[PDB]
Amino acid sequence: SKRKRKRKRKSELPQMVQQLNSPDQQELQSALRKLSQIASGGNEQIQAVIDAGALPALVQLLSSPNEQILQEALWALSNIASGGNEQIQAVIDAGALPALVQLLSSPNEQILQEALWALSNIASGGNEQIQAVIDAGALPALVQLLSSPNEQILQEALWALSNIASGGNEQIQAVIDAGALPALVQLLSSPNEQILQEALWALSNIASGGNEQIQAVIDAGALPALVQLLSSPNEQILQEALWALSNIASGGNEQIQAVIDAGALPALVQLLSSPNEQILQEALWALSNIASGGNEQKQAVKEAGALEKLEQLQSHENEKIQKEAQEALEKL
Ligand SMILES: [Ca+2]
Ligand SMILES: [Ca+2]
Ligand SMILES: [Ca+2]
Ligand SMILES: [Ca+2]
Ligand SMILES: [Mg+2]
Repeated sequence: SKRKRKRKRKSELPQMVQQLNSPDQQELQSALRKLSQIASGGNEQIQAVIDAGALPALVQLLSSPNEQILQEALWALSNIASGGNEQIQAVIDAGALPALVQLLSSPNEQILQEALWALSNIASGGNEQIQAVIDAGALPALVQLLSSPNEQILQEALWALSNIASGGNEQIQAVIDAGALPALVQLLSSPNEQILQEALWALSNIASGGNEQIQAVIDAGALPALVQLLSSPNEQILQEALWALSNIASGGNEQIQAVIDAGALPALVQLLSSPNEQILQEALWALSNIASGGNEQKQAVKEAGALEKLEQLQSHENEKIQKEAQEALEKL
């Protein structure tokens, strides 16, 4: 009866590849601009760039001392990695990952941003593609960028970590093992709404894993902060706070109890009186997961005043809320 949620975020062509070897800098940079423009479009267009064999040339252009070339080579591969799971694999096979991981140590803010956006597109594929990013050694660098004073780099590192944490339990464990949780818990107190929202996204995906992955979040100290975000006037921060707690509540009775002990129930029951259907639906989802525990957890929910409001919510105009309230009462 427990629900878990994850969220991910994303012509003479064979001669154009040879044009990258041209001594004329206007010629090699024009071809590189065209190649990147084709890959920005649909999946079929990206596949044509693969067939022309641009990937080994683009991967070699990742060591170019020319910043204008490197910038466009990164933007082209980023567009190539925005495609399908198989197209992303082609970028990995080309040897992009060791070069991109080394590009994370670049003191060039433009290049660093361009590389993070490429790694985030590779991490938005399948679990085979995410594990490739992990095995490349991207995680120690991404966790280090969580302490960066550059708000843009910090946001783009969070983008990559949320995508890595959107994979399997082995992938989420890797993010935990890399030491991401203390840094993410620190970002929950941040006055920057953009940074807080990205850290809420990453933690919610870590919380979507197994009981052990959920416990890591609890031991990290995320709950007091998370319960306080349930009092936020910001609808975006609130939806993400409810998203993280629902995934923590989808764990075991020991995890569900930690949620109760953190003072979530008075806040969750209050959110049931919201005229905002999205907030009410997520508050319901979070309660439905708590009600999926033992008698000790069910008693806490009953004593919080949930029964009264859940009974009243069976008459709601929204059929999705009518259903959610009937499910939660049955559990109780
Ligand atoms: Ca240079
Ligand atoms: Ca700054
Ligand atoms: Ca602010
Ligand atoms: Ca309404
Ligand atoms: Mg530059």
